Amino acid sequence: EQEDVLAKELEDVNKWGLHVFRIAELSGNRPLTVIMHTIFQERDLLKTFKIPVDTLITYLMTLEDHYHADVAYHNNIHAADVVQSTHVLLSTPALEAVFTDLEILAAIFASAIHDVDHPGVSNQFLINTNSELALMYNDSSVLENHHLAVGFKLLQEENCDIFQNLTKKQRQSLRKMVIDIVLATDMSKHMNLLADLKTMVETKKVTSSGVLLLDNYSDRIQVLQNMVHCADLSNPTKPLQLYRQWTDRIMEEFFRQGDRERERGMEISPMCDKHNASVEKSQVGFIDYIVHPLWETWADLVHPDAQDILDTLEDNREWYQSTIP
Amino acid sequence: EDVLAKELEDVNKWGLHVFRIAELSGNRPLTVIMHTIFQERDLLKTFKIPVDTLITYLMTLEDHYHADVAYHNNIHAADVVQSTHVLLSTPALEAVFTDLEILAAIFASAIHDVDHPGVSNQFLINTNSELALMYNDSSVLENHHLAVGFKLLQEENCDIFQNLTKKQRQSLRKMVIDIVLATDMSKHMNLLADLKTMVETKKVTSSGVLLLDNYSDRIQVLQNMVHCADLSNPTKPLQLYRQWTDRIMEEFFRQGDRERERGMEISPMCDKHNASVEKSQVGFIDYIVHPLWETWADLVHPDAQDILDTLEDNREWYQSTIP
Ligand SMILES: COc1cc2c(cc1OC)CN(C=O)CC2
Ligand SMILES: COc1cc2c(cc1OC)CN(C=O)CC2
Ligand SMILES: [Mg+2]
Ligand SMILES: [Mg+2]
Ligand SMILES: [Mg+2]
Ligand SMILES: [Mg+2]
Ligand SMILES: [Zn+2]
Ligand SMILES: [Zn+2]
Repeated sequence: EQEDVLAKELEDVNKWGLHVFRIAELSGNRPLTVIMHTIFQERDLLKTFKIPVDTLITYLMTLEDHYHADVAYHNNIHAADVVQSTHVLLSTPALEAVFTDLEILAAIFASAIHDVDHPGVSNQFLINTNSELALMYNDSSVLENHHLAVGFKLLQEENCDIFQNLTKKQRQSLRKMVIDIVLATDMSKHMNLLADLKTMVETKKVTSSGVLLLDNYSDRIQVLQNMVHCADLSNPTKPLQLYRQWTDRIMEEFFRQGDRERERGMEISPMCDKHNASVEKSQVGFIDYIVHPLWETWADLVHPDAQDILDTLEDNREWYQSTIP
Repeated sequence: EDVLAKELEDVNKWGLHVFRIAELSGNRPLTVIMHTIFQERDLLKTFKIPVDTLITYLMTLEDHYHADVAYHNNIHAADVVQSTHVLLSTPALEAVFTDLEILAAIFASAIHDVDHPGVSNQFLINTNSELALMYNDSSVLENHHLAVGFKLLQEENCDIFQNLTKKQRQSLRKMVIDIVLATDMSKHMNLLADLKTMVETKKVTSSGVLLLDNYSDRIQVLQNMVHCADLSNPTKPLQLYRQWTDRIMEEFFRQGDRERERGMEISPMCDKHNASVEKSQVGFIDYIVHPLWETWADLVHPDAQDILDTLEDNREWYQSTIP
């Protein structure tokens, strides 16, 4: 049965390298719904937060429908992958018993919504084309503000309020944390976020049990922001057969954007010109300047928990580099 | 219309009779004052703005201020525009700001509260309003004022920036966004701290004229300038100030009536059954308005002395009405 194979694959939800594309096919293009449901059951979140199962499924299906099935990368498979990757990172030994159930819920929910309704073009493209989204959001974290607004507005649809049984203080705290986490996925914030994560590593405090000591909102939210940003930038850290599929998809999405820019007489964005592209050099640069600086720092924060992930990233960088000469 | 022209001769003076202008212009103070200031600064010729486009945009903008909101309406907008216009001419700021920067501060002032509903950001957040959902609880009103002010340029014959280059338009847009977002009072303390740092390190010519080399410093001055203009009511002649106080208290009390009817906790200064209007003005001057204007006066010393003098006289008067 197709459902038996799906269930088998979902037994890997605690593992880096889950067969997320296979789950997308086996679930009938519902990877985000089935992975979120499995994660909520694995973490006992429905019981903890009194979430009716039918409300959870109804919301997840509606949220998943608001990802664009015609966008090659920023679709429901990406959202499911970022959810599952955040779920693995939350389980790292260095964070055991660090975060509350509400903080865990915020990080997972933020991951699920963090790209919803993405049109497959960048913030800079939306700004430069005078788009309605950029007009609404004053050119500032245009997509990320939109993803938050859609993700929260869908909670108001019929039988979609998965937070119906949280206290008012819980809903207020969860909303603020989710906003802070999704806004941190704007790449224009990456350098300052990484700089701050490095300062935390250099000053980090560990408890008598060996777990990170985070004793104020600023430190707790910074870790959760960088956790979801690492999940969002995790593709080059995955087994190569998954990483190559993510690269094929982001290139397709970029090339389609660059076709729009070329037609409009605009300068083509970096990496978006299918007639002057070096996919492999672009991956090596992405890893060297963005992905490895981030993941090496996260690995230092939770050291040695993420050593195998870092090792895979480094192997994948070597593999892409080897395809150049 | 001849009396209206006589009043507009004071457009370069602190204490313009803005309420008289509102009445004499048929409730078009924002349009007539903006047009006057644009003519006075030669901005139409400088930026090739067709006069019909300017007037059409101004009237559309002014129509999107609510006539039933007692304070945050077109008269307040016109007042902030004209106040910014005066502050831009401070002698100590001579040679600081380009024409594009001047255009940006004046346009920002004109749009800075457009479509204001007469309730605060906190109210909009606590009522789970559509605006707060759109803007993720962050500078909710101010993001909305910007979005409306810019969207209206797309109406028929409304694009007053049509003859700017794409680069000029992009620079103006960024400066206007940075200025209007700085009018959110949640940013007041950080803005004031940065203005103080700028005072402590200020460089001037031998004539006492401010030298601001970097864009970060210049936009901070323009942010503080429009913020001072937005907070200028207690620095105006007392007859004007008392009308502004009556208006903000009416708007606050109406917010409090909505909060009471909803069963919400009533916001500070918003409970008409437990208010002390005069004590609130003295506290607002002592903790917000005078620290800000004293710092501005230091930046432009001694050019703001008469404004600061009025504020101090008005504080003493309001204090004297407390038994
Ligand atoms: C150069 O390769 C990549 C670049 C980027 C992404 C993924 C990539 O490869 C898998 C993800 N992003 C989404 O906007 C940021 C840019
Ligand atoms: C206590 O008196 C005032 C308070 C406030 C304003 C004006 C006042 O008097 C004229 C203007 N504001 C609009 O949001 C901030 C609060
Ligand atoms: Mg297997
Ligand atoms: Mg869809
Ligand atoms: Mg994103
Ligand atoms: Mg305002
Ligand atoms: Zn993403
Ligand atoms: Zn205002």
